[PDB]
Amino acid sequence: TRQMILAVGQQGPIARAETREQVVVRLLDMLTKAASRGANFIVFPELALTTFFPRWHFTDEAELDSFYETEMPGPVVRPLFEKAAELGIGFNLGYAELVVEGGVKRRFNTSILVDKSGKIVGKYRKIHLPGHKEYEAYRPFQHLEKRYFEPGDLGFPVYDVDAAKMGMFICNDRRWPEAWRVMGLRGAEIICGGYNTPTHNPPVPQHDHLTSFHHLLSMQAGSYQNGAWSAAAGKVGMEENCMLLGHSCIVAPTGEIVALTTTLEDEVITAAVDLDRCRELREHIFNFKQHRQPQHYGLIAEL
Amino acid sequence: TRQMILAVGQQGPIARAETREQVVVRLLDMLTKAASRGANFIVFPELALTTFFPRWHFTDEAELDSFYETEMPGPVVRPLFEKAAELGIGFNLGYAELVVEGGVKRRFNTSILVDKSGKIVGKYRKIHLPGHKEYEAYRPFQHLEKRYFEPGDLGFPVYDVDAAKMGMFICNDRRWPEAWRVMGLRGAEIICGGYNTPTHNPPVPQHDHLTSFHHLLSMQAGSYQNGAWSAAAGKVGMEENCMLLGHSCIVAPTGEIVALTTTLEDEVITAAVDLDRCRELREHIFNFKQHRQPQHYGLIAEL
Amino acid sequence: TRQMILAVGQQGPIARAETREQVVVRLLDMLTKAASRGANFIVFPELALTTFFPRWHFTDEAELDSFYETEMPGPVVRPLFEKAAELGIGFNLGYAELVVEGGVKRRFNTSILVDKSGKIVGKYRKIHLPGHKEYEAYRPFQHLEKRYFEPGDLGFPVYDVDAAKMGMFICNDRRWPEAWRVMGLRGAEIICGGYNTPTHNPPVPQHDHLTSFHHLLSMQAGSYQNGAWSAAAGKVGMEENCMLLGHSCIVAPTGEIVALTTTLEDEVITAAVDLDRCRELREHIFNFKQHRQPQHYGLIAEL
Amino acid sequence: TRQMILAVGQQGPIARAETREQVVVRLLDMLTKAASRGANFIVFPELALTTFFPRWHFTDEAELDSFYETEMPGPVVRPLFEKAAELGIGFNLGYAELVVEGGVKRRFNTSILVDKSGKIVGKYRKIHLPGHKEYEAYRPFQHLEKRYFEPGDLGFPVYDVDAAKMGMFICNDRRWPEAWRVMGLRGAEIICGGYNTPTHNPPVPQHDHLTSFHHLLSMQAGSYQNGAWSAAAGKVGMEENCMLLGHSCIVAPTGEIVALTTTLEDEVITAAVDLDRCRELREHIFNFKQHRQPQHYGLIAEL
Repeated sequence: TRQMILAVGQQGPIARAETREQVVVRLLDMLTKAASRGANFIVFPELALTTFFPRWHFTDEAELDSFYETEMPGPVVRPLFEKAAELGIGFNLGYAELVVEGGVKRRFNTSILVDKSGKIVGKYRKIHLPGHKEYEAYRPFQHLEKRYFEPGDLGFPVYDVDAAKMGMFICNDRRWPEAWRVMGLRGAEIICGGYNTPTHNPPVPQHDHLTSFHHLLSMQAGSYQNGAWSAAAGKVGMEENCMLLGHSCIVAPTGEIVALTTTLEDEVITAAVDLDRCRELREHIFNFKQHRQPQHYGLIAEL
Repeated sequence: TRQMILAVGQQGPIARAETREQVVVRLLDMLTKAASRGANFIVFPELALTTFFPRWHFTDEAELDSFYETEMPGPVVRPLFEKAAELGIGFNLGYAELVVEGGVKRRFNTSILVDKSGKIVGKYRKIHLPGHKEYEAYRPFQHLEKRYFEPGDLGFPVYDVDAAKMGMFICNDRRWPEAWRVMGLRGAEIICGGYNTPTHNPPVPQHDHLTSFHHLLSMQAGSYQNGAWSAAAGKVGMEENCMLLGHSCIVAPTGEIVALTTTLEDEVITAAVDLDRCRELREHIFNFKQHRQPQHYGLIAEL
Repeated sequence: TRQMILAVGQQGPIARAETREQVVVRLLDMLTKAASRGANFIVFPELALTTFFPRWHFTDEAELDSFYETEMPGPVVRPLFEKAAELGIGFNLGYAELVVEGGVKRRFNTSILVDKSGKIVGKYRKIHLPGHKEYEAYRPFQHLEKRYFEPGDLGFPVYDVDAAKMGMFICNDRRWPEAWRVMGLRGAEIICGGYNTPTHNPPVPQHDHLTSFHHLLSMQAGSYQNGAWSAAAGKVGMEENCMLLGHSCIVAPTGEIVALTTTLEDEVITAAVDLDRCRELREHIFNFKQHRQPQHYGLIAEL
Repeated sequence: TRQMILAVGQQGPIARAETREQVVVRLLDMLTKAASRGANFIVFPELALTTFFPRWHFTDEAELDSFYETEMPGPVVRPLFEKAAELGIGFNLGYAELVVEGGVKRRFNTSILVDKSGKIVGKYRKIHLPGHKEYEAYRPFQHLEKRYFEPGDLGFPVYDVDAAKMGMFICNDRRWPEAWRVMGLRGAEIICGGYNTPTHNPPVPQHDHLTSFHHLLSMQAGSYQNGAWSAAAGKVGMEENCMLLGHSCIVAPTGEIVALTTTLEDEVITAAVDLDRCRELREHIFNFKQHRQPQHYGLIAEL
């Protein structure tokens, strides 16, 4: 039938002291609510198991490490996978990943796709890390993602998830046309991910009142120009004195926003998705094989 | 001072029998009014010297050729260049180009940049030709650009126009992130062009009510993602029984629409442009050198 | 809890020859689908049991009368009421009403609210009839609502429907701030209705490309300024050679569009509704008792 | 000719210590630039001669009074009127009005219309005063307009200004459909005013990211529903540690935003205005005489 119901599980703030066990209870509730509304897949936020720690400068490595996952799923997150399999609803979960390879402690801002059987069918690691690497005094709050993570090493893959071709993006990635295009060329039908986007931008505060605008503009344009359904799940609200943007959403291949959250708390939204709708764009106005002229795009791939 | 006033000269319909002399009178009127409002550059539509002939299926080559320019400017168009130099206002003019090489005819959908001294300082040829190739009987009007024009052979260049770096796009090109990105990488501060966009699309009529949405979405996203000012000049209204989309516009590097037309007739709109505004994006959130990861965008350039 | 899930049942075209029995099958399918997605109420379109007959000029009264309901529900529509009661989902149904009172054949463009028990709990009759009364040759298609209906005689009432205060509007009514305000003053928490809105306006065709814009603008502003959730269910698509606007939607008290259709066929959309959310507006920025100054609004009620 | 060019003079922050002389220099600069761009009228912000003092809790009456005008224009403001007459450009100026009647002080948040001859041709006093009445300790900044001003006593008048019918609104007034409707009924062709709108609202912070949305939604709906051109001039930027919303704008009678500011500093925007454009709405879809049903709007005027 190539039909399904897609859901987004927006998260309200996660406190510094809030435990992973408490967070999983919240994730379970939304996954259950989504299933009750007929959803077959639910998108969760970026770094959805803890508070957004990149806002602080750490001096103790042990303390920094505590915010990362060394297993997936571990005993605490396991319940989410079991419930997903029980109710037949897959999900996209974001978390901080720590893996030791060749004597190096590698840190990634990661997301995984789990199918309706509870099996991990794909992983992606954030390639476009926003922010800075060194502590910057002029900022009211830090954004040290470049210091706490290294660029992803998996490229922008597209995976088969319960008969749907899905690609992942994480937060800032959604603002880069290149990320969307690579997955579009790989045939993605659904492009989804999560985000933590403060409504205040220290470097350019004159853009603060445009935060929602820029976020939604990026989702709509990406979907439209690649003929893909998309979804963005945000962790929102006042988290540790920093306001995070709401407006989690689901978008059609036409760029039309078909579902939008209106609260800054845990909230589930859903939308009926017809995977064949992608054809209205990809077989016509954006029929790549018939219209693209790659011989003129070389500069985009130059190092 | 990095400051200027940009204008867009929207054109109402141009009849099949309307002469180039009559069209020049209309173009001169708008160029003069823009200058009176302080503009230093005015953007005109795609194929701005004739009716949109690609809507018909031609069977006579002599008839087809009549809609093309064999020289630029010819005696009839020259007055526009002279007035531009007199008032100190450059312009972007679209037209059908016919070139004869060793007895072989080359056809392009073209646009040129003329500076405030009336000198041609740049050319661009439409790379993404929309529509179909063969005659399709069911359609109320055809769209045969692929038959009447060859894909441009100049790539997506960026030129110096009176101390402003300007890149050109033509109609359908504005829907392709690749076009915008190439010029963004080349340092464009202003990306502009014209269009003829019917509000009805025979193959996908279910998108007719989204014509304005898709047009504006493309302009906003392109500007924002590349931190560039942009402008789109349309030829609009009921032309030869085909309704063409209005909403000509000027957009800031933030994606904000700063000027918009509301009529479907010849109309001039203007906006103050600060070339240093591009930095709010290009030195921060979209600081290419610091954030882009071209090693992972290779597929975009693969033939 | 004051929580519920609201649904909209958009209808694709209804043919001149399509029977009420066939239409009810379609309505039943959507009501069933909505219930499966957890909805407790579903909004159907204006004149949802037949093709939009006001587009034609009738000379035979018997033929005109055939498009009206003399009972509600009659044997053919009864199944919809039974299913609603079975599944616990109320609905808003629009239809043409014919009633003889005091020797006069009264014709109304009507809508009724049916609760989750299948009981009719309220009626409304369209007060703002758009279009004209006499045949007008210059129009490609007629809009004789003023000829086939008389203004409603029930005012703009607000009813208690399963613990929710609901007010009704029909089509054109949504464009009048007075309609929304009267229901807002009566405490409406949900304001809903249906519509048949052609994408072509004979009197002012220069507004054709703004059809979606004007429709959505009206819904968003109405909701925001009255702190009410709202929903608009359209009968859409190409019906008898006349294209009808899509974009059926559900809107939050903040004016945010939380659900939107993307096809021009029978389509169900849903959204979680928190009746207390109305307080964010009605107890603050739009706290009527604290901010309204009726002594200066007299002209609005002058005859 | 029913034609003119309308301008908006957005103001960047005005410091607590910034003198009226310094502010007039800034106002003169914008009025002169607007004239150079062909404008015949320029709209200035609400309380455009001082910092937004209602953000503080005053304990000294002499201090409060210092922010009010006891005459209009006084020697310091006179130069603005003289230049307006010289260049032929009228304006809408907002200021705090202090009147002494029989030894009793009357306080109003006021705006006046000055024609191109420099003559005061109309006055309006803010009717919908937003905010709270008592000091609220938890708030980072107060909003005590209800304490420092009396509700206007002039109603919502419409005046003749150089052959244009103009109505005035002030800040919060733009959110009330009643204000717009009264002036629409009085035949306003242009409805304009200024505003000071913080991007943060202490009691309902969950609406902070919607500040621009609510502002623009109000302007678009008001214009469309009344078939009137409109303009909103804001005093914006970080003023005394409080961020004020930018996005000053000019809107067509169709609800289309034709001009928008993008900076948070003194900025001039302009737009061509055709007074007969109002007819596209007022003689058709919103032809009051033909469509309105005031006999059913009574509740709106009930005290």
